[PDB]
Amino acid sequence: PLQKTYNYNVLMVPKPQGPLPNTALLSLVLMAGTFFFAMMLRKFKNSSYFPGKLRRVIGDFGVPISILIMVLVDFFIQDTYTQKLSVPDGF
Amino acid sequence: HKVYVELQELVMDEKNQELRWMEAARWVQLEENLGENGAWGRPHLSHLTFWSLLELRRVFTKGTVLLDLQETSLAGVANQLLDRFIFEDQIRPQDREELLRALLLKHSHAGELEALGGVKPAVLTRSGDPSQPLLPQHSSLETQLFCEHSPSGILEKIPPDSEATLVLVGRADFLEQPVLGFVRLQEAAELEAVELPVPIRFLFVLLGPEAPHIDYTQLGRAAATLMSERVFRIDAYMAQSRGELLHSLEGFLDCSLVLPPTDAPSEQALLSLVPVQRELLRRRYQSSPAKPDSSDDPLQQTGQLFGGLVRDIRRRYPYYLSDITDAFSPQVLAAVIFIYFAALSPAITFGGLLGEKTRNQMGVSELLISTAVQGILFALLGAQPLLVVGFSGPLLVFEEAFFSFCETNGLEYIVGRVWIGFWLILLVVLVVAFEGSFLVRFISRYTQEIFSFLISLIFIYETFSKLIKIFQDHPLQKTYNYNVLMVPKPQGPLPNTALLSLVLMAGTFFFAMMLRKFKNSSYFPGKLRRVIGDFGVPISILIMVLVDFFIQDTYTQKLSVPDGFKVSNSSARGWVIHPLGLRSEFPIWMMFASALPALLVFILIFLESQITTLIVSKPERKMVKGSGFHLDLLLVVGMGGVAALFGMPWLSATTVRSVTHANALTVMGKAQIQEVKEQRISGLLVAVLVGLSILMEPILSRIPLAVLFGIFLYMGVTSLSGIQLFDRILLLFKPPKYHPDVPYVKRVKTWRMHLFTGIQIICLAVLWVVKSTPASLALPFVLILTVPLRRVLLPLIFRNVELQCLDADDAKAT
Amino acid sequence: HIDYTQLGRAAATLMSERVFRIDAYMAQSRGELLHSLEGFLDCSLVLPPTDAPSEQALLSLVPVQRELLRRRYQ
Repeated sequence: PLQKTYNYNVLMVPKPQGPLPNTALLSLVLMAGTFFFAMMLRKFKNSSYFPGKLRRVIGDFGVPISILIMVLVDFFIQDTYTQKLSVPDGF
Repeated sequence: HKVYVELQELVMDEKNQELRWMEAARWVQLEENLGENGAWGRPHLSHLTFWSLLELRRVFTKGTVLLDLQETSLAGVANQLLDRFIFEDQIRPQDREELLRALLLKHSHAGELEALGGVKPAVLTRSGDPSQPLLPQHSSLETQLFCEHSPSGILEKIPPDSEATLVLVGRADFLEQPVLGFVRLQEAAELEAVELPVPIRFLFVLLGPEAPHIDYTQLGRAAATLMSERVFRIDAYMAQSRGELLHSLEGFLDCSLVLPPTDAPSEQALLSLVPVQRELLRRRYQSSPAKPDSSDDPLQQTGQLFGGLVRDIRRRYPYYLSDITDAFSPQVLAAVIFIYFAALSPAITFGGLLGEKTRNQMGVSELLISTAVQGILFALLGAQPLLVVGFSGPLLVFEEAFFSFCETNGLEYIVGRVWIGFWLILLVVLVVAFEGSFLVRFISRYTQEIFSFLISLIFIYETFSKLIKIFQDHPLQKTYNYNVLMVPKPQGPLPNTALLSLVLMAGTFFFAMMLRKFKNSSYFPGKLRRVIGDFGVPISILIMVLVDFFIQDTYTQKLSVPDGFKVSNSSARGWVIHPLGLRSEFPIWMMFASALPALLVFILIFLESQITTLIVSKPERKMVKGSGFHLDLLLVVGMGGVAALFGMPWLSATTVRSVTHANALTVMGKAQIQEVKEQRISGLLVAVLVGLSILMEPILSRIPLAVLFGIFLYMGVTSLSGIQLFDRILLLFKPPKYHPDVPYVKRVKTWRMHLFTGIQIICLAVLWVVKSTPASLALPFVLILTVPLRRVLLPLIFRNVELQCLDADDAKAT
Repeated sequence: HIDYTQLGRAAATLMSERVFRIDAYMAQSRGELLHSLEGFLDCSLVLPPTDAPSEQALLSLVPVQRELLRRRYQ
């Protein structure tokens, strides 16, 4: 939640215990940014702005480009915590 | 001179199955028709169709004509006209027993119909019972467009001395061919089918069975518009036989003008059909003894002293009552609510910056008072009441430079501004005396587009810079300190401020974009849809203010205004400044040399205001009432000087605020710019609100600062529409296959337009670099140096037709 | 009641239309042409001699013509 003060000797090894400062809003920011980029590339696919070959090539790769952009954006931010993907160790 | 024409058909009522006569339209110089509601549509010009006139000619070639018959009642008319149709063998004698009762039926108006319930078309049969038509029917064109108080205006338009005509149209299955009767009475007669007290002279009867390419309503419309013309009516008043009517009918058809259906209709190519209709009018009135009824520059050098001021006053001030009255729409209220915040926020920002920059010699309250007074006076006495006065950036830069100079040389500051204001007053009086504003003529579209594009770009850049500053003040860290006192200003970073601000900005922009597009959709009833779409910005602001109000523990920067109408620094300043000296007396040489900065301030203010008035009042934005240049310049500069007398700052016309105001007060058609509401109430109310803003602490203290960033971005994006350099820059990327159909695409090759755009972009870049250079005050000069570039250098590279097609002075005509 | 130049102009305005020339390409007898001419003339508007201001009179026609041109293409 959005509070006035948090505890900062929280161990987040198994899972984040207690609230955290910037997770809730950064997550929303990332979702809205990814959605906006996907929609904008989807609309650019149908536009008439670039040469047809490169235009269609760029428009067909909209979702992976937006995913890569947002992954890099999250990679540049260091101190804020955001939930990540995790898979089992072995078969 | 002016006559009344009535048309009634024989139809059936929804109440009970029957037949009776109901009127369908009326003609006094115009057509008025009614729908199913019983309400009469707004009068309009009558438009003919091919089959109506053609079949009218065909039936008129074989029509019985009875001239000056002496009757006053309807039954004797019926008897004599049916004897006439028997006489010339137009109908069989075994039909008369039907047709008599066809005629002797009731004739009711619209007021009876609501109790009746409404009517629908029906056909006479041989029996005497209504019946449905066999051939299919289509919805009428005039009722769909026009129908989907009045009688007082009908009796007002009609002169008291007039006579009327009536036409009775109907379908009857027991006939062979359509028949026509045309009777002119001996004397005027009152008839019980017409409730109006006017008498009747002429009478038509148009009957027939059903046939293809014949619509009896359209035929009646043709007959009525035939009767309404002045010359044919005069001929019928003097007609003595049938061939006279035939020749007059041929003269009527000869001076008719028919236009066919096309592929893509337009208005601009259609305006070239004015003179040929006039010549047909003249050739039509060539045959008539009667005669038909219907047969300046804002900037200009005049040979008189002060000519421009008087010209603009005489041109504008006659519209004052309309300017007062046109403010009663709610769109004006929405525009007021928008521009209030749009003008209040930069006022506060510049006030705080100037107070912290000049050691609080001038602050927020003085700027607020100046904005209020200089808005009120300009809205009350102005020639163009759509301008928005306020503080700018270059004025702040000049204040910075002058304060640095006065700190270095060792003189006072608020005292020298008084002499600067005096010199400004003298200079503007001298300039207005010699009408030296005609030089605005030389500023072409080039500089206007460059200036507007640069201004909007700087606006967006500064907005994003503000956001990045907010992000810089409260970074994203792993731990914060929480025994922090936030009473004077937030010390240290905060957890959720930086991201909540961004969320609010994006939310305001996104909601604004959701409502602006819904305004143009087709999703709700038109009235409520337009009402909701016109209030988009205040609705989004209210929603987000409530959303922020629900969140309790997170901190967000809010709006804050001074406590009362007090001076910024009460230690060294007063409400009035003594010109001779505040603390130490002022030197003489500075008194005489203060003219040098006054010239630069005058150049800045003049350039900005005149370019703003040029951009705002272009012919393309459907601006009806005239706009004045000399009066606005005189008012602005003189009032700026008088405000500089009191130590308060001078103001100038703003580009983005004025363009946003003008765009907000525009009613658009389903797109085409239908019209633009020009009035003086909006600016006056905005100024009064900015003045009283200091008394609205509890409401304003709850509006977060991050919401207005979304509105600023929305404003910056919307103000970017009309720029043509922006369109030509967008065309730099599209392949030449998708280029639009404007003249500058077809007339010139592509790689020449690209060269033009590149030159203009280089000019933009040079202006930007000079703006970043510490020699920023030399920005206006460089700008006017783009004017010679257009006059000399470009004709050395391009050709004349390319230059006329690209740099076009009018948008519609190129 | 015959002027050959205006009759030729009317023929040219016939030939410049889309749907009429499409029917002329699809024509195989005189009946189809007569039917297409009937359909073309069914969607015209005639202007009587009026003393109104000419620009306002000409600008009042626009939505009527738009509705007629929507009806013709059906």
